[PDB]
Amino acid sequence: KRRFSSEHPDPVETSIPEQAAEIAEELSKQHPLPSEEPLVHHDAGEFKGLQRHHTSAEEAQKLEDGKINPFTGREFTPKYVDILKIRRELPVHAQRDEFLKLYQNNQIMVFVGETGSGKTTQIPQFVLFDEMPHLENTQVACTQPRRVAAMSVAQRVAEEMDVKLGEEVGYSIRFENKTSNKTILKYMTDGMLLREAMEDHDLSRYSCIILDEAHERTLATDILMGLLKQVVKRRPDLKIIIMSATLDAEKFQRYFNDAPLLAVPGRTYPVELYYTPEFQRDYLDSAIRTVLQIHATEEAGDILLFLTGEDEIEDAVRKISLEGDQLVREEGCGPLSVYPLYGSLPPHQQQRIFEPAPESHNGRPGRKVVISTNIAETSLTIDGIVYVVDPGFSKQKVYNPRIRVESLLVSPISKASAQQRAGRAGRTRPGKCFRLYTEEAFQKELIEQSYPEILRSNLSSTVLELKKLGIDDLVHFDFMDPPAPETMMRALEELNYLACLDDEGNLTPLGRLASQFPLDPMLAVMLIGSFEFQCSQEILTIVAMLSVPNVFIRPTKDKKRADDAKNIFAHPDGDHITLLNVYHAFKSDEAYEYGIHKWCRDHYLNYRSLSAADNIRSQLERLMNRYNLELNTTDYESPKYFDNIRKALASGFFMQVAKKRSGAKGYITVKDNQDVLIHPSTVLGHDAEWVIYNEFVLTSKNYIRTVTSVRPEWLIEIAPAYYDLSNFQKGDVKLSLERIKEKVDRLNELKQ
RNA sequence: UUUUUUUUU
Ligand SMILES: Nc1ncnc2c1ncn2[C@@H]1O[C@H](COP(=O)(O)OP(=O)(O)NP(=O)(O)O)[C@@H](O)[C@H]1O
Ligand SMILES: [Mg+2]
Repeated sequence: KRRFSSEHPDPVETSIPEQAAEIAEELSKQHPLPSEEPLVHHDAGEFKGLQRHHTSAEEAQKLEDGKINPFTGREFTPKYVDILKIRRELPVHAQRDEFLKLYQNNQIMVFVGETGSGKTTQIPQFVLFDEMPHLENTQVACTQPRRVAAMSVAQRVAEEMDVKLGEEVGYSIRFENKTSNKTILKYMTDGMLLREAMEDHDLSRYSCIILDEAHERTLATDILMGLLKQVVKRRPDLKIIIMSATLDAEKFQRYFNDAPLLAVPGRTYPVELYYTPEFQRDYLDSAIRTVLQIHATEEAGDILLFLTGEDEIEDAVRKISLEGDQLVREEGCGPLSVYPLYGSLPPHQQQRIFEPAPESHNGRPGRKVVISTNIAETSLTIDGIVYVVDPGFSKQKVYNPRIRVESLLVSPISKASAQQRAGRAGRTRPGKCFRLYTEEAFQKELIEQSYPEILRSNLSSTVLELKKLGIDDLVHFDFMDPPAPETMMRALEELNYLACLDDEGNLTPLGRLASQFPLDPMLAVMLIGSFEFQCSQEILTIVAMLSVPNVFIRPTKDKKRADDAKNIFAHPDGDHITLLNVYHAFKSDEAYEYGIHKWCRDHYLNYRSLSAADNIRSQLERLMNRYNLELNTTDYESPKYFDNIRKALASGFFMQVAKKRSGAKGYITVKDNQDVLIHPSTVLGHDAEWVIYNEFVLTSKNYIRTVTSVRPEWLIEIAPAYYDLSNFQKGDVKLSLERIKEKVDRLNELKQ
C-alpha cells in the first residue's frame, strides 16, 4: 500500500489493446462517422414582437389560451384544454412571472419547491416561453436521475403540450431514445447528457440545461456541475437551472458563485405523515402486514411500497399475493394486484405499474400495490397512488479505501429521500404516508441528505470520463465536493497501467476508444484487445455476461440438483469459460426447440439475466461495429481456443491475479498483497496456482469470485509494465516463484 | 450462500 515510483517498461507500447485501439482509430479515420442532423423547426412569426429574454407571464398565457400551438402547426385538442385547466392551478404557476424575472437576469439559478408542485413539468415549458430554442436552432435539456422518470415525464409533458411523444417533446435513454430532429424539449438521464458532454465538451447544442433532483448528488450530476462551471466561463449564452424538492441550497449557491435561490411555497394536495410509536423489529414483515392492513381497512386508493432488492421484492410480491388472495377469499376483501418495479426489468414490465386498479364484482374496493426500489423514489408521478409505505431502508454503495473496492450494503435512507418518498403521494388526490419508524428516528437517526457518490464510488472510470471531457488537471479541477487525492492518484495509476493514459497524462487512443463503451475500464480494455487474440465475439459474450447479475439459480432446499445443472455447463480452469458455455447454450437452436424459458427453468438458470445479457451484448456489438472493431473467432477444434480466450481475459484483468501459497493453504493477490480464498461457487475443483479473478468480495472471509487459470508467461507477455520485478515488495511468495518464471524465460531466450 | 441507480437504437 506504500507505493513509490518504481521504474517500469512503457505500458502504452507494450499494451496489445493499445495496438488494437490504434487499428480501430485508424479505421475510424478512414470512414468518418456521419455528422448530426440539423434540427427541424417551425419558422415562427406569432412569436415576434418582443426583445430577447423579456417574456412576461401574460403574453405566455395569451399564447396558451390560443386555439393554435405556438411551436407547431397543430390545433389544440379538448384534452389539452382539460389538462391546461388542471395545470394552471398548480402552485408553481402562481409564481411564473417571478421565475421569469429571475431566469432573465441570472445565468445560473437554484429552484426549490414542494413535492408535486409541477417543477419538472412546468419549469422547462416556462423556459421554452422565455427562450427562443426554435429560432436559434438549439435544444433544451431536463435531467432526471432515473430512466423511468425521464420516460414518464416525457409522456406527461408530451400530452401537456399536445404533441406526439417522440416528435417535438421526447426522452433519451441508453436502451431507447425517442428524440428526433424536431425534438425541442429533451428529457434525459444525467449519464446521457454526460455522454453528449464527452463527445461535445461545450454542449453547443443546448442553450439552457436543467438538472432536477440534484439532492442525490450522483456521479454524473456532480461531474456535469463541475464541467458546467467552466462552460459558463467559456460561453455566456448558456443558462443553468438547478432543481430539487429538498436541498442544502447553501452549498449550491456558494459553489456557483453566490447563485440566486427561488423558493416557492404552496401545496397541491396535503400528504399526511404517520410514524410508528415504536421500532419495527423486522421491516419486511412490518411492510407486508401494514400493506395488507391498508388493503383491508383504509379508503380507496393504490399503495406504493419501497423495498431493498429484487430478491426481497419478489418474495414480498408472492407473499402479499398469497395472503391477499386469502384475504379476498375468507375475509371478503377487495381484489388485489401486486406489481414489482426495479431497474433490471424491461421498460414494458416497468410500465406495467401504471395499469388501472382491479375491477370489483363483490363491491369491495379493488386496489393495486406497487412494490418498488428507490427507482420510483425521485421525480415520478403515479396517478393511482394514494398511500406510501416506507420501511426507511435502501441499498447504498460502500467503498473501502484499504481494499480499494466498492460493494452494496443495506443502509438507512436520508431525510431528503424520506421527504421524496413521502412526496410521491398527494398529487392527483390527497395522500397518506406510513413511515415504519419513529418520528424521533426521523429527527435524529436519519441522515440529513445522503453522502455524495464521488466521495463513495471508485474513481477508476470517473477519471477516464473526466479526461474525455477534456480536463487536464483533475487535481485542480472544481468539484462541489473534491474526492480523496489518494484514491485519485491510485485511479490514475490504474489507468496508467491499463495504457489508457500515457506517461504525460493525456488520453491514449485506447482510452479515447474505451471511454465510449458503457463498461468498467478493465472490461473495456479487455473487449478492445479481444480481436487481436482472434476471439472478440466470445470475449464480447463474456463481458455481456459479466455485466448482468448472477445467472445461476440455487434453491435453499434443493442445492444438489442446481449444482449438478451448473456442473453440466461447468468447464475446468475457468468460470468465464463456463459463462460462455451457458450463453452459447441459451442461444442454441436446441434450447429454442425445447422452450427457452422452459429450458431455463429446467437447467436452473435465470431467464431475466440471460435475456438482459443478450440485450447488453447486442448493444456492445452495435458499438463495436460503430467504432470499427473486428468481430473475430476461432474453431473449437483449435487447441488455442481456450488459450486465446484466457489471454484476452488477461489483457484487461492482469492487475487482478491470485497465486496459491506454495506448500500451504489459501491464495494471495498480486495487487496490494492480500490474503484471500476462492469463492465456493467457482467451478475449478483442482488447485491451479495461478488465477485471474473478476470480483473481490468480503463476507464470512475475504473471498475471490469468478476465476480462470492462467500461465504467468502470458501475464508477463501481455503486461510487462506491471509485471517488472522492480515494482513489487521484497521476497514474498509471489515474487519468489515469479522470479523463477523469469529465470525460465531468460533460459529460453538463452538457448535460442 | 449477498446487482440500489446510471452510462447513443
Ligand atoms: N398522469 C399524470 N402524469 C404525471 N403527472 C400528473 C398526471 N396526472 C396528474 N398529474 C399531476 O402533474 C404533476 C406533475 O408535476 P411534477 O413534475 O411531477 O412535479 P415535481 O415537483 O417536479 N415532482 P418532484 O420534483 O419529484 O417533487 C403531478 O404532481 C400531478 O399532480
Ligand atoms: Mg421534479
